[PDB]
Amino acid sequence: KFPRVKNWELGSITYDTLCAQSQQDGPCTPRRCLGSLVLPRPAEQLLSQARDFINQYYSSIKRSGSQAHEERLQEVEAEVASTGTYHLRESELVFGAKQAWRNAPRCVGRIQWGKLQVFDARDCSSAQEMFTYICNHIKYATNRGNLRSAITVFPQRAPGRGDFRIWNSQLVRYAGYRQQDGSVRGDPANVEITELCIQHGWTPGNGRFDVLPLLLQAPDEAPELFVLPPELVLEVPLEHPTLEWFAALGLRWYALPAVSNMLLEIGGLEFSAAPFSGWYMSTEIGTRNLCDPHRYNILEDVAVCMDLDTRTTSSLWKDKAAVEINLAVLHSFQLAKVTIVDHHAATVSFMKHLDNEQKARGGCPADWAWIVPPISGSLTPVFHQEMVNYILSPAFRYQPDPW
Amino acid sequence: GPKFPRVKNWELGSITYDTLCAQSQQDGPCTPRRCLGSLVLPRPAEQLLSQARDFINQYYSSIKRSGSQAHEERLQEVEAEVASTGTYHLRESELVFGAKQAWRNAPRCVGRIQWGKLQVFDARDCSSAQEMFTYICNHIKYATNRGNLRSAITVFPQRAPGRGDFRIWNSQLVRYAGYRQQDGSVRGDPANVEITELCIQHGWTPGNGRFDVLPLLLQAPDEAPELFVLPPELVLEVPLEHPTLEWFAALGLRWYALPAVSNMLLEIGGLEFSAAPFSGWYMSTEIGTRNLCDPHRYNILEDVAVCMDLDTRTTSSLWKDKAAVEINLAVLHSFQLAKVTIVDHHAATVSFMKHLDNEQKARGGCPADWAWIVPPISGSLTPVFHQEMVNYILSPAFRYQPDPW
Ligand code: HEM
Ligand code: HEM
Ligand SMILES: Cc1cc(N)nc(C[C@@H]2CNC[C@@H]2OCCN[C@H](C)Cc2cccc(F)c2)c1
Ligand SMILES: Cc1cc(N)nc(C[C@@H]2CNC[C@@H]2OCCN[C@H](C)Cc2cccc(F)c2)c1
Ligand SMILES: C[C@H](O)[C@H](O)[C@H]1CNc2nc(N)[nH]c(=O)c2N1
Ligand SMILES: C[C@H](O)[C@H](O)[C@H]1CNc2nc(N)[nH]c(=O)c2N1
Ligand SMILES: [Zn+2]
Repeated sequence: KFPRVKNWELGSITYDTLCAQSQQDGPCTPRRCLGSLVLPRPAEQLLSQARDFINQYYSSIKRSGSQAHEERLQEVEAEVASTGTYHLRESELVFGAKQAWRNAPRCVGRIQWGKLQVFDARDCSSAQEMFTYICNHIKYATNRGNLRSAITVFPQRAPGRGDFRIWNSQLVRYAGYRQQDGSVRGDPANVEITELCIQHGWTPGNGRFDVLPLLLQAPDEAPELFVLPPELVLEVPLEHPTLEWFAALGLRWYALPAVSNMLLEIGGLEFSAAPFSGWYMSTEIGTRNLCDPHRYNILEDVAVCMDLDTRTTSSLWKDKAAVEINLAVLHSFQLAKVTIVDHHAATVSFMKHLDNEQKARGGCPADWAWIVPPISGSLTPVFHQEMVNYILSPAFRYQPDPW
Repeated sequence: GPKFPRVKNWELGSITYDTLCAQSQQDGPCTPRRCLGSLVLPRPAEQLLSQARDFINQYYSSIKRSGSQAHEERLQEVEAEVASTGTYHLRESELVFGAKQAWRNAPRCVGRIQWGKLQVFDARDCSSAQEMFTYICNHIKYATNRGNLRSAITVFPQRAPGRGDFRIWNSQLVRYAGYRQQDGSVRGDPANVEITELCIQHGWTPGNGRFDVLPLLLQAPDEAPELFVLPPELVLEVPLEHPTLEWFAALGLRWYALPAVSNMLLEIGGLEFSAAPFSGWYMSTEIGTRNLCDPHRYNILEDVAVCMDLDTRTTSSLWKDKAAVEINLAVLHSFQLAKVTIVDHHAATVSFMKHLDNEQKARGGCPADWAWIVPPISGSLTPVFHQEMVNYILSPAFRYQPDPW
């Protein structure tokens, strides 16, 4: 019933009781574990998720069972019974957004969960207005390099009509331009979205780091194109503390990691556009973005610069260059005074979060394959920590590309 | 698509469906309410016979004789044996088959491209702790092959009803001692403090070093375990040095050549072999990263980074990452110099992807534990990191078993 959860470095043991409040099945069965898969394959129902949520909200502010709780539960019942849906009060939405972040099993950054600026954009009626809200968020979150976690919440889904959606997967991404020779200039992850921008009338650059425009979509309307003003997009040239030639690679990255394609579910309501941002953990940039073979794939170039023996795997030229590249990212961000966190500091803060959550809630849903960093896994303490993974609501969900 | 798990490689974009998981006859620890995939330990005639039948069917499938006279007669022979003794016995070739099948089925092993090349030593005649010793010594000699390592397994007698187990108390055939100091600290391998204490209790005169080879504690049925020292000429070791960092040799680090697991149960057709030590060769990260850098093992990261003169006072200098890479290279280099078979984590993972394709063709899937397959440094630098994996239990299997004390 209650899983035993052991840390193998320290020999300590906890029991997860939080998992009993999961209401939403994941992909594993007793016959086989699918825990490493990236994606998953009435009024009574909305009402009960709404009650549960309101219960969570009044509990959080310590007024469980009180007057304001009783009447707010009746407001929800009255609204759903009449309209098939209801609406959140702002402070509720703020609570839900933080709770969704808290509950996110793939997030190593959850120590910060209680510190989230929530912009309410549910009074948005157009893509123009979405653009304005998005520019505000970017300006806020960036704060001249002193990054600040934020979320902007656009209008919820409604049974009648199409969704508010942001087509881009992050507010800030680099174009990927397919070439005659089947090569890719820029970021291979963004070939499709680059091609869509072109198709909706963007004139493209030809660089390797062309900040993409936003395609924003109000209900049942074609998406519209909006060019981010280059002054709002904070970027960081990559140089390396000791390697002089590294800067001549002309590599760079943008400061603001801002997911724009995930759905935010609260009390059974669904927010199809709810972009959120915090700050990067360096391995995301240094290892995945620059070194993955299906991204910028720079490992070989770098190793050759460092004059390593590229001919054989056993010289560990890949591991050596991977580290220098991560070092360059950290150094460059620290130099440009932009918030960044290395994977040692992040995973250490995660362990503490585990401990806080154990005391507060009786556990913490966590996805081991995503929490453990993509280089130096076992050098981090999360590696030696068993984790229980399950779905709590409020939640972020992955959603289908709108096209 | 199909009603079976869809499996995606995110680097290449390729998709497969695992149909093999349908063959799984034992539940793991996951439910739809929660994934317990990252836990290291998760926890009569009728039951036996049906597991036996299934194994015999496996055996006849693999020789292409499903449905044949010999197949049905063997089945009939297995039921008659269980009808009259409550147990049964494998033919020699059935043991060879099931041993290899258990290795093939091991979700946590990245070395499985080799599954077909296993030397199976049949030791089911073994009848004393002294004879266990001889068998183990022969396995170690054969497997080590002066550095040209060869995969092998030695199978001692199976569990019997009311009769005690053959057991090897050591978790591996070669491990280093860990001595508890009056400092509180440990000299040697902290992983082995308990088994060390047990050896001294059963009469071992202990050493004083960081790399003292442990004696074997071997247990024949219903006897207390007996103590056996491996003659040093038998235990091949590799002194550690770095290709370019000249002072590394001066650290006096070393490791042994033969990774030989000895505490695992081998289950075949409901039969349980409590003592069937098996051995292969190392993947370099097991030594360079886990045994040498785990905080709860030798923990040498800081010492090495001090030698390398890194800034150990801040996390963002990536001093841990840099030292770990040099240690790992030291391991590879020293094994290659000494001409002892080793494989780096890149070659290993490349070859496992090749094994995945092979098994897809052969059996329609491959049970694999992503958290264990991905190496403990440089994860996403290896192709397995980008490969979804389905984990499930097939039989024949190796199981972990509770320490016999
Ligand atoms: C404050 C600094 C933060 C750090 C260092 C951080 C760190 C990370 C990392 C490393 C991942 C996995 C990244 C990947 O490989 O794709 C992740 C995932 C995630 N984080 Fe955070 N996070 C932060 C803030 C936030 C905030 C503000 C939110 C939302 C309010 C959030 C919600 C999520 C969610 C929903 C995922 C899963 C995304 C997916 O499945 O693609 N995190 N985080
Ligand atoms: C041929 C060279 C081999 C290589 C490179 C190799 C590699 C590995 C590695 C790296 C692990 C994970 C070890 C750990 O982190 O503790 C492992 C686990 C395992 N391997 Fe192999 N292997 C080889 C041969 C064998 C053989 C001959 C067998 C048995 C017939 C075997 C069966 C297993 C089993 C049962 C596990 C799981 C152990 C556990 O749960 O503690 N492998 N293998
Ligand atoms: C198909 C698919 C499914 C899924 N669940 N996630 C993804 C996103 C895939 C998963 N790894 C890479 C890609 O996204 C990049 C998202 N990473 C952001 C930057 C994380 C982050 C970091 C710091 C602060 C934040 F707010 C968010 C894709
Ligand atoms: C409690 C527990 C459970 C479990 N399943 N394994 C262990 C053993 C823990 C799990 N990782 C570290 C420790 O084992 C060392 C096993 N490693 C050997 C050397 C693997 C190996 C490699 C090459 C060839 C082989 F034949 C075997 C402990
Ligand atoms: C196949 C595998 O599940 C996939 O590559 C995952 C592994 N772990 C990860 N962990 C993080 N943080 N981000 C990722 O994208 C991934 N990718
Ligand atoms: C908690 C976690 O499951 C545990 O530390 C695992 C992770 N992956 C591993 N992978 C291998 N190959 N060996 C191990 O011992 C471990 N330890
Ligand atoms: Zn699972």
